[PDB]
Amino acid sequence: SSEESQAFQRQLTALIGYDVTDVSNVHDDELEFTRRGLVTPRMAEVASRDPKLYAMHPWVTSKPLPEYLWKKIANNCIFIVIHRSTTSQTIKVSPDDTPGAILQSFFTKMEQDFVLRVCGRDEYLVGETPIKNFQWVRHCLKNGEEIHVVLDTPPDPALDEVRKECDRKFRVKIRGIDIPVLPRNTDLTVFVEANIQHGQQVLCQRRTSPKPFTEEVLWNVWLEFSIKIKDLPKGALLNLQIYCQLLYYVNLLLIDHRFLLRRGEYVLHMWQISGFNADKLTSATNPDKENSMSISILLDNRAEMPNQLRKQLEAIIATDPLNPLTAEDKELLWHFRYESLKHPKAYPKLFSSVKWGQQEIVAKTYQLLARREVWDQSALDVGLTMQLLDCNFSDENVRAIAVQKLESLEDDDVLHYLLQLVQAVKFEPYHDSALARFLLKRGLRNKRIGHFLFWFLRSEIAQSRHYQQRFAVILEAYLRGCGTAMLHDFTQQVQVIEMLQKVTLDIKSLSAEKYDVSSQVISQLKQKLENLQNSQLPESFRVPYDPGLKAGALAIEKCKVMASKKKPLWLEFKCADPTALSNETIGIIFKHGDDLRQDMLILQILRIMESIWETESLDLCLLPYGCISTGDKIGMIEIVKDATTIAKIQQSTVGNTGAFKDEVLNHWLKEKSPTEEKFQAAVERFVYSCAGYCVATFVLGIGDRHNDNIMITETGNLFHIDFGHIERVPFVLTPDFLFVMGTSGKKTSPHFQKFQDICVKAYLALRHHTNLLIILFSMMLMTGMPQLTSKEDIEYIRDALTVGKNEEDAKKYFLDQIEVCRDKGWTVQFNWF
Ligand SMILES: CNC(=O)c1nc(-c2cccc(-c3nnn[nH]3)c2)cnc1N
Repeated sequence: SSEESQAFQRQLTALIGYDVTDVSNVHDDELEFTRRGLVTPRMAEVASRDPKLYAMHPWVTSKPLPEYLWKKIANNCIFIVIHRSTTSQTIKVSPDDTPGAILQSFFTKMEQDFVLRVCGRDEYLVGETPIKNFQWVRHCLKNGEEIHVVLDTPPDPALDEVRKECDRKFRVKIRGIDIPVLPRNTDLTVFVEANIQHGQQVLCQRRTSPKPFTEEVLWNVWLEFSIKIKDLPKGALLNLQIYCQLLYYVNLLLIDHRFLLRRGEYVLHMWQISGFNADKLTSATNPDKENSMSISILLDNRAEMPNQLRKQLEAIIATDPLNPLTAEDKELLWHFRYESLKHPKAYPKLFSSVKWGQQEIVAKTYQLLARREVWDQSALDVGLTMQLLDCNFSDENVRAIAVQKLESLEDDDVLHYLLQLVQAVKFEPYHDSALARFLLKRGLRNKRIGHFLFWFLRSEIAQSRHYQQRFAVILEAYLRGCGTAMLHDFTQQVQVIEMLQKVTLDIKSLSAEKYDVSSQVISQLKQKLENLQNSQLPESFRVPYDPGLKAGALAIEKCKVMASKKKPLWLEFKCADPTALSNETIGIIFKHGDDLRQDMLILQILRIMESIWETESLDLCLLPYGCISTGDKIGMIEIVKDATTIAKIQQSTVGNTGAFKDEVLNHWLKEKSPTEEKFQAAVERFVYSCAGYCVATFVLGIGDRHNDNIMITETGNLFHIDFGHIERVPFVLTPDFLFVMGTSGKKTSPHFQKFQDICVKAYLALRHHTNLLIILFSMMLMTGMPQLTSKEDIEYIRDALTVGKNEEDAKKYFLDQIEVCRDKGWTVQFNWF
């Protein structure tokens, strides 16, 4: 070691938010073994790094340019405006040409150590891509926007340097359980339940004879199982549970990370049930030694197929991910496993038909995984791959085929999936695994990815007792090879966030529940930000949720506390980049109160929902705004510019407890539209946004909202917010919205007609991915909700998506939805109270 080097670890810790050297909540070698394990991949990928494409992270894509999108292009002309200091000549260009082959078209049209960089951002039109395939360039087009770039020097790759570095049956003894205080209530009776467990598949289960719930209860029994030792699958968890009805659980992997059987004495600190979930799968023990329940244990150990079978097989294989398989089905899949292989889509259900508690069958299962000819040939399907990484699959090899498929994902597509792929690490049985390695591999390769990987890992580490150790290791593995420039920037980001959190907390506890912001609130708020500015606060930090943007000093005067029971901050920021061709402000909302892990999740999905709607050339104009969780009920949210709550729009002349009126939105639109053609822009925008957010919310099942949770931009763009949070209605299309569309009371019109077309297009577009959505949604609930049900709750989205039905019974369903809402109008709005 050095000292030094520990000073490194000292900063590494400050970024992680957790001690990876600390060993006080362990009982085996694995975390440190994974630290060491992750060095070879770190260092390979670091070694392969194209150093000049890495400093400049071109955010590009191989997806075609959407049609919509094409019909914003001249005659294969695209206008691009190069700047230099107090200068700027335009240069027309073709969509299908390179930033390598454009600078020279500048140099001509009146030394190659220059690069087209986006104005305002750290973002770069560099590398051998057609400029139409850069994401800013796609951004600018869609958002009727002008493409502005400053010619200057490539940043120094040197800045981005990395520093150098038995046929007996299984049996467990149950000694007893200890707990410092009961006083839950008076008393009851309790028994330990020992389950051996693979993919939330319970293999064998025993339990103790019941006994009286005291502070300490000894047993002191042996619980022998059916299963033999040679048959325990790798990944088998021993799941120890206490009933009275379930209140504590803990898990001990049986086979450890050296393929060695767990043996000997354990005293295991358990978790507590408080009010089918990812937390129950954990290898972690509760780090709180003083309060927790504790358990003590000792371990001392050719052909050709019939016609209608192929139909029953194909029938099963076609079914949804949430279809439960019968015994009958499973045996059918297994018997004809070699047929099953021909269809990649059968895989999930085929490996779900394996009996993993049989070493011989597991054997056969592996044999046919060596027959990956068709799988390795299949075009990548994420939805399918995704389901092999959920809680139903505990076998490394199975999971490993899933991760092989993920390498075809170019970065672009990683981003779309990252949050959930990170959330999939909670379903890994061991700390080191192909999924972790991959997340690291693919984070270290692209700065964009490395950034969001850092804020997704830090978010869980910050607030998940159940996983902070694992992620911490994975995060350190990242930080150790990411580049010292990334590191410096990260350190600031985290600093700014720690201050700004302090300020949003102090002001929470300085504010009761009286819907007023007092002078001495907006004094202490004002003062603190000043008394901070000024102190303390970096000259410049990079914006989580949007790392193109850096932000300088606070626009104190524009900062305010947002009239609400959580008193979130409404901070606004100067932009550190002189070349920013505006003086529009950077608007962060810090907030304590809600679980932002739920927002993130829903936003990810929405982004996926667009990309889907891209494949079919639909732009539904969603606004999935920035949002990063940074701790227990605490994080930030991007401020959509030029935006107002509907509820605020419905207060104008319209008073207070009095509401609402059918028009008022439309006037507000015009009270904001310059011309009359642009106003038509907005009403189209509105028809699209409105359809967008109804189809999505209906599906994710969160449509029924109070209208101060729903906003619009001055240019017509409607969008939900605060998914917080969640006589019922399937989504929010109220009378106001039907005005603007023009149909009062209830007849029809060309914009309500258009609105109907789009919605059906979008919804049915969504149904061309049923499997992907159900898998994301189910994963969503398991890794990010509290009170949840492996049936009814997840079984919602199937119905909502009208699983089973055809394109007509479908369109029927949804247009009824539209109508159910219409009856009906303000009923649920006024029902606020
Ligand atoms: C009045 N709200 C806004 O102007 C606004 N709100 C949001 C937003 C997004 C998500 C949640 C919230 C929120 N509402 N109450 N607390 N937090 C607010 C984003 N951009 C905005 N421009």
